[PDB]
Amino acid sequence: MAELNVEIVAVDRNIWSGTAKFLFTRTTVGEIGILPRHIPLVAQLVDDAMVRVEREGEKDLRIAVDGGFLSVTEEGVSILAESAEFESEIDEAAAKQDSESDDPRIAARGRARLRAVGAID
Repeated sequence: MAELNVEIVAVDRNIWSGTAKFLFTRTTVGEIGILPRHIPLVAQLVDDAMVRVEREGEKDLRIAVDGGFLSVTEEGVSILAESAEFESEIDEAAAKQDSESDDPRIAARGRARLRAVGAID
């Protein structure tokens, strides 16, 4: 039971920065879950959006990053994404445009976005 400060930086500006319980992202190593009180580490994303929760089995910050740098630190995790997006940009509208797969990043992120939106199953 502990809160870990997290921050997500975009290409033109910042997305969100505060405190969260844990998050589930994907890097070169694959799916990774950052839990409270954990050693720091760096890893590059795979353009598969970003899923972070500010609480255990409750909060669910819907984020969609594309090819960024993940830096987990106790001082306040940092995620420099090239094209991040808030949960507000997770509506079926965006899920459709991206679903079309009109790009390499949009395609991979498209499937990742749909899943987070509750597409699968």
